[PDB]
Amino acid sequence: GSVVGGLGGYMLGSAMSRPLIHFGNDYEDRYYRENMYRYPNQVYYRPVDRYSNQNNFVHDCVNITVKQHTVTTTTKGENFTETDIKIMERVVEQMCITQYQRESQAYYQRGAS
Repeated sequence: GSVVGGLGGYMLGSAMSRPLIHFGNDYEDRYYRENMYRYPNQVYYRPVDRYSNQNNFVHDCVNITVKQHTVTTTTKGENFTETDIKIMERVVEQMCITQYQRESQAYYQRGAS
């Protein structure tokens, strides 16, 4: 069960097995394998309907998603180091973009130009 009278503001994404995005290091690639089961495999968004634009939309979906975990690490004194956050900083954005690439259809049809 879940009981979060704030995060019901956002919806849960498409979902993905182990999202491992190739940062192109060895260390940033391994550090994931360790805490894999502790990282979020998803991100938080809405279906392009109260939340619109791309540039600042991604900056805000990225922020509000990751914030809702990094504020949660600063609850106890964040075991998630800077380099643990910076992994997720990218992953959150990619999975925001990857969700948003589904909702191309709805945007294209509901506007044009």
